[PDB]
Formats: sequence, C-alpha cells, structure tokens
Amino acid sequence: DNTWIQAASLTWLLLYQLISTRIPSFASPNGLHMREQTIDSNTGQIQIDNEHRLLRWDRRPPNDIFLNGFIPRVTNQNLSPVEDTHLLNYLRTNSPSIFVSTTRARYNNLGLEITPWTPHSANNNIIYRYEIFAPGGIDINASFSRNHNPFPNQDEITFPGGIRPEFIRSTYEYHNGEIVRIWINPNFINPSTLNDVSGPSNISKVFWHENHSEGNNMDSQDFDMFAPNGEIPNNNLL
Amino acid sequence: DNTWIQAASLLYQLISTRIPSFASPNGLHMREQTIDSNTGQIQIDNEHRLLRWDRRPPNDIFLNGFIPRVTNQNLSPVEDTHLLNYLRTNSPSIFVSTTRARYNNLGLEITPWTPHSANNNIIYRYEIFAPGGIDINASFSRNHNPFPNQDEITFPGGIRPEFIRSTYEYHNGEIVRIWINPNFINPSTLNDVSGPSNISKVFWHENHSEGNNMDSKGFILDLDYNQDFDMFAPNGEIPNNNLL
Amino acid sequence: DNTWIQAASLTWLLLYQLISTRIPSFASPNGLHMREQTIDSNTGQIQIDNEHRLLRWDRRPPNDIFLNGFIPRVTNQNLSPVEDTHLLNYLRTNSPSIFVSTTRARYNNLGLEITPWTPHSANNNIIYRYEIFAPGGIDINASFSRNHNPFPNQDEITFPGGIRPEFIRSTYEYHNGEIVRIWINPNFINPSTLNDVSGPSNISKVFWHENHSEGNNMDSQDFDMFAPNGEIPNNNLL
Amino acid sequence: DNTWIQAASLLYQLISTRIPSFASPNGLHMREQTIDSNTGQIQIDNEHRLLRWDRRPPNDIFLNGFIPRVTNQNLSPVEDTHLLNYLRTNSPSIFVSTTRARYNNLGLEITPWTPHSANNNIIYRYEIFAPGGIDINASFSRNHNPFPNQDEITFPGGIRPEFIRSTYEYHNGEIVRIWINPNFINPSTLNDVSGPSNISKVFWHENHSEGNNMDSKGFILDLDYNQDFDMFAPNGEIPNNNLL
Repeated sequence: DNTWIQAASLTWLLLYQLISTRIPSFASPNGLHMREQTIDSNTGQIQIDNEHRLLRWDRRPPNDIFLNGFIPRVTNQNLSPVEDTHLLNYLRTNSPSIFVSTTRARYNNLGLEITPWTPHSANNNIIYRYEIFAPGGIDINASFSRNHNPFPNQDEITFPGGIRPEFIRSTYEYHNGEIVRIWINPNFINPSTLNDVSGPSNISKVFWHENHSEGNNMDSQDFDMFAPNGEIPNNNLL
Repeated sequence: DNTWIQAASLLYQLISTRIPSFASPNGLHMREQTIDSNTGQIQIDNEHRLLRWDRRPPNDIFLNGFIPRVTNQNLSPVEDTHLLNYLRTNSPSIFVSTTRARYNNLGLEITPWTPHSANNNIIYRYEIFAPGGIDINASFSRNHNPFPNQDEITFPGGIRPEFIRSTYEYHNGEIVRIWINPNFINPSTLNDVSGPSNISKVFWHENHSEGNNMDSKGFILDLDYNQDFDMFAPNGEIPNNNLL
Repeated sequence: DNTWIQAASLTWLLLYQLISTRIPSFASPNGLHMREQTIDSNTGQIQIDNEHRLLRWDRRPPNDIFLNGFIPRVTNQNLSPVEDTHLLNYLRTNSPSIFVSTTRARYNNLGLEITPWTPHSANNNIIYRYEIFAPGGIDINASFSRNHNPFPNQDEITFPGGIRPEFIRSTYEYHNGEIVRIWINPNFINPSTLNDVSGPSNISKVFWHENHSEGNNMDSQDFDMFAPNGEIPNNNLL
Repeated sequence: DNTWIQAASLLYQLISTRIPSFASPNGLHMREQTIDSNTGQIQIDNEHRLLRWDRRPPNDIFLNGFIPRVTNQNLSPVEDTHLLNYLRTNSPSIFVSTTRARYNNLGLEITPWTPHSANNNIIYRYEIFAPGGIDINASFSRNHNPFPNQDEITFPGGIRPEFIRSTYEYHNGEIVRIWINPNFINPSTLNDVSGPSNISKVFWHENHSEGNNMDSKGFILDLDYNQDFDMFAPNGEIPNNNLL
C-alpha cells in the first residue's frame, strides 16, 4: 500500500523503486524496510503508543510547524527526481531532499522515557523538540547496517514527502537547554489524547493557535537531525 | 493533464529532467490532438496514424499489445527511463517506439521509415492509433542520434492492444495477410483498413492458428530478443517518397 | 588474492572495494564474483580450456594488440578514480573506464563451438576476433541479474586494468564478414598450445611479429563489445 | 614514496580528485621532513611534534594506536575517503586528526588548539611523532572551506601505537598523570618527555590498572562512540598564545 508516505506534506507526491534501487547492498543489504503498525490494523487509525512515538529536533517555531507541518527541503513538483530521492546521499551528506528525519523516542524496560538521540547544539539558543505520531516512515535501523555508510542514526525514521501538521501532537520550547514552554497542537489527528502530553511540572502548557504571539520565538532546517550533528548522550531517565 | 501516457500498458520529471538544453532547445514535446477535445475518443486520422515494425506475430501483439522491454517488476528508474540512452543505443527501457505513417500532399500514403531487414523473413507492420506519445521530432532536432528518424513517436509504458487496429504479415518482403483487431478501440473503423487487393484480410482471434508465424529465433526462448531491433534508428530509414 | 586483475595491462594498477560497494542490490544481488579456476592451482599456469576461453571483438589490428594487449580507455595513474571504476555506469553507457570487456566463447553439449555474442557491425569492414586466456576477470553473469540494469552481456567477463598481450593467443582478421587471416601470438603465455589454434581450412595461419607488414589492416575502441551493439545471433555450430 | 601514509595501521587519487582547485589551489600537501633523509628515522623534533585530544585511555590507545572510525572491513572508498566532508562534518572516515604542538620564537611551548570540553571530565592529550600526514594548512585556504584549524595534520589510515610517545591524563582540566609508551618507536627519547613537576610520570604496560580511566559514556557498548569529537574544528580553538 502507500501507507508509507501517507503523512506526506507534499500533495503532489515508482517512487519506491526510485529511491530503493539506487542503493548498494553494502549500505542496504536486505533492503529498504518500512514502519509496520503505524496505523491500527482495526480502525485505519494512527497508532499512538510509545513504540511508535517519534521526535524531531527543529529550530523553527510552532507558528510555522503546527501550521505547515514538516515540509522537505525539496518542495516543488519540478524536482530533479534523481538527486532528490537519493536516500543514502541524504543520510550521508544532508543534501536537500524530499526526506524529513525523525528519531524514535527512547524508553527503558519499564516504559520510562530515557534520553533520545540529541543534537549537539541542543543547549544553545532556541530549539524545539517536536512530538510526532504518523503513518509509515522508513525504518533506517531495519534498512541499513550499523557500521557501514551512510552512517545514519539507527533510531531514525525517514519520511519521504515530510509530515503533515496533524501528526505533530506537541513540542517543547527550549532556551539555552532549558524547557520554557510546552505547546499543544489542537489540530492533532487524535485530540482525545492531547491529554496524555507528558512534561515537567511548573512549565506553562500552552495551546497553540495560528499566528500565536509567542509561537514564533527562534534564533536570529535539517541540520540538527543530521547524524553527525548529534548522538544518544546517555540512557538516563528524563 | 496525463495524456502523454494514456496508451501505457513524477515519471515525467524523471524523464524531462535529464535532458541537456543543447539536446532539445525547445524541450520535451508531445504529439498534439491525439484525441478529440470533445469525445476524448482517439483521433483516428492520417495525421495521427502510427506504425511499428515488429517480428512478433499478432497472437502475441493483438493479445498483449506492445510491452516495453522493462516491465514494472524489473525497473530501475534512473536508467530504464533514460530516453537519450534508449534512442542512442536501444538499451532496454520502458519505451516503445513507433513511426509516423507517411503521406503526400494529396493524402496518399508513401513509404514510411522502414527497417533494413524488412525484405528478410517474417516481419509485421502494425497500425496504431493511440493517445499521447513523445514527439521525437519536436523534442530533438536531427541531433538525438547521428541518423535520426524524424518520424518517431515514443510511448513510455508501451501501448495496449486495443490501440493496434491491424497489421500486415510480410514474408520475404511480400505481404501475405492483413490482420484485423476485432478488439480495436473503435471498431466502427475496422472497415477503413486499407490494403492490397487479392490478399486475405483475416480477422484475428486469440490463439488463432496462423497468427503465430515468426522467425525461428524468437522461439529459442533460451536467448533474449531485442524485439525493439527493427525500430532502432540505425536499423532503418525512409527509403523513398514513392506511393504505395 | 589479487589474481582477478593479474592479467592487467595497466601498470600502476581497495580497488575491489571501490568497485563493488557502489553496486546496487537490484543489479548485483550476490555482488561481484570473480572468475574461478582461471589458473592451475597446481602448475600455477593459466587454465587453457574451453570453459575459460574468452573472446574480444576489436577493430584494432594485432600490430597494436599483440604488442600492447588490451589497455583500458582510462590509462594514466592520475585517473579520477570515481568516474573511472564505476562498473554499472561502464556497462550501461560504455563511458571511458579502467575496464576491458570480453565475451565467453560458446560451445554445445558436445564441446563443439557455436556462435558467440557478436557485434552487429561484424559483417562490415575490418574487425578482429581475439582469443584470450587470462587470469581472473569479473563474471558479469554471476554478478548481475538478467533483465535488470545494466542489462550487461551475461556472457561478459570484465577485466579491470585490461589484459596483457601474453594472454591473447590468436585472432581472426575479418574483411566484410569473411575470415581473411588467422594470427598467432608467438609471445602467448603458453606457447606449447599455439598448436591447438582451431580455424577454417584454406585460410593463411600467419605468425605475428612486431611491425608485421600485414598486421596493421584496419578501418580508416570498446564500441563493438558494448551490450546493445551486439547479441548472440544463434546457436549454430561454426 | 608512500611516506604520507606510512604511519598507517588509488587512495591519494581518491582524495585529491575530490578537492576543487578553488579551495586548494596548490592542491593537497603532505608534511615533509617527517622522516630523516639518510637514516629513515622519524624526525623527533618540535617542528614535527603533534598532539591528539582523545577521551580514550592509554590501555586502548597505547595498545591499538589511533584507528579510524572506518576500517577496511566496513570501508566504502568513495565517501569514506571524502576529506572535505570529514573536515566539514566529522562524518566517519579513514582519517585521524592531530594538531601541531605550538611554540614561541624561543622554542617554548605555548597553548595548542584545544577542545572546548577540555576542562570537563577525563580527556587525554596524546603526543605523536609519525611519518607523513596531510598538511591541512598547506592544502587549504583559511579564507575558504571548511575552516579546520590550519594546525591540523590528518592521517589517512590512522596512526600506529609505536608513534605515540606519551599522553597527559586530565581530570576536570587538571593534569593527573603522565603516561609513557615503552613501545615508542625511538625509546632513546622517552627521556625527553616534558611535563609538570610533582605529577606521577608512569610507564604504561598492557592492561595497566590505571590506564583505563575514562568518561562513563565509553562503556555503553550498545551505543556508538564518536571518538573524533574533540578534534573536530568547531569543537575547539587555539585559546591563547601563553606559555605552558
């Protein structure tokens, strides 16, 4: 099915084979594998659990994100389908593509959240930690080998065509490594769960709305999700 | 819209994108008025009449139509959609070639681009009326090959049988039979099928007994067939401008 | 062992890695497989049998070939390694490389020679049919799938770095599709077998020597070995 | 010769062919006089003294030396030998970085390029004398990409332990011990190992009890080690020109 790009922010988004067959076995032996169970086999609804919780470190404010969602750097229909669907090259060099990266949320064997892959620049200035629950996505870990190239972040889940805002539940607004606010996306696909949004105590849990006054705080875009620009610092709880 | 590939049995950008500005100054150009703007019924006229020289019998063609050498199960998009490389080397692709039917300024048919091997053994001259197709002549000048066929129309994804109206069965350069495709898209015109007098005008039907006459080689399944061989530019030319 | 490039005419010739890794799974499922049993594990000599007999259609005369052997189009130690060791690109487009192509000689189940992959231009002007017995070579058939890019001549054996003259036993000189002479390489690696050189009766079996007067007949180089430029016409005997 | 990779554990070409003539007009330049003209002895002087800030203990380093993040095992020559990409992003490669040791016009050592994290936890300051290495400063422009400390010397294939003479063990920015590599290539000079007074000058030996002190992160085996982190241009700088 095409559940695999079902969250695509690109309306105008063969493409499987376009990406998939440009790959060496050295890099992707078994091959390109995808995310199974992103959507309830029963309802055709978005699976909202810890196993499928995803995150994206971005320096762009919700006024943009909660509005437009995550749109790939290659945004036009007149793309050079060729350089722009080259997964390995994207994963290796972070060259502009139709891909949008996210990282699995991490938990201990108790179901308690532990540190996730984190950008090295995380403690500097304004960066956001978006929470995503979306259908499909490429399981980088299952598609490639850990010591070989393009040396990606195994906890990575790549979304060809990006992700629509409706799949972004919330985001933490950090200022110099300190949580400052917790935003909630009223428009999230399954609002019944807007309640479950975890977060620190004594930190304003605001509800985003278009053109929100404080939803546009940012430094004076795929950079912090680039493998070499981060790592899983530790396995400590949060 | 999507007419350029309606005959088939992103993809656009995938093609048009690897085309040098010096390769096709004007850029990719598609056959115009291939269907009625009203009906959306194929434009079954002389302007849009197309032909394909093939050595495969109707039992195959009238059944499966023209299927590219590269199907969806063995496709490598970056390459298998490389038009210039297909046109220049005849490497396996998703493309299927045809040549415009030729007419004088009186509407009388004259010799079309013809394979050099035409007078040897069994070859078929299929008649096609299909939607879309790339106008090679309009897309390139006499510069996609050293020996251009100004008359080619390429169909990405091939052509379905319903667009193949008829075919002439040749044996050593001599018409032997004229086949008609009962399943042709617009049967009302099956009547207009021109052809020589005193030559059996048979009606094809699946597994027809005499609809499988072909050169020995096509039967040595062991070895692949460059079924696109006789449509390859260097393997033919427009011999003359004589009437038929 | 670096035998797969042993016969290399390229003097200055990681290289096995450089070529193989770039190859896609779709093309090379089991990946690059080098010819085996090419040399006596006993006598340490070139295995000179029908199984390992190879041929190369070339339009260059023996005065060149028997002298220099087959030197790749990319012959200079200062090569741009990346565009010049790309096998798939060579096999698909015939772009200049360090590779030299040959085709297996064909035999029926009786050991009788049958038609080999033949250039379409074979019947036009002067072309030569060189006979080779050399160590190593890439088994294209074993490395790639059929009806799959680069749709290489499965009967093909590719030699990175080319082949040295000492591995070229003989060659047929054709003039408009007709054998005119049969040349013998006195310098062939195993002269004891110069005797076994088969060929039509009533056709001069000359012995080549440098600057030979009639060893330079040619039309007024990897073209005729390019997949699309030929095919196995039939399975008839010779 | 092959001196420029002689300290290791087509390639030159693999590297040179991917460095635009803009960034590197005169091209790649390897250090020279790394080895002695006559003898073959490594040049053990101040001009050729090199250092590498690493968080891995001698029990590893003095044993295995500096092995690139990419071995021949998991090597993909096109990308794993991309110098500029390594220098710009610190992506895994076959390269191992070191920085020139700094001296005033009196021959007195002054502050070298130092990691910003230097004052935090356990980090080591290894002393190296090895053959070859790429002279980053001579190969690239500082008014150009990718702005690595021109004091860098890159070693394709890494460096063998025998070229690492000593190392300072720091704990929260304070020297705690000075290790000596008995196996150093030229033991006659193990004597010349400078260092602060009142700081234990230990002699390393395999599996040494205190030769394995390192930050907690390196024990998380399920997680991959970015060992080249503190040698990455943006992660450090030459703080000052003060003496030591």
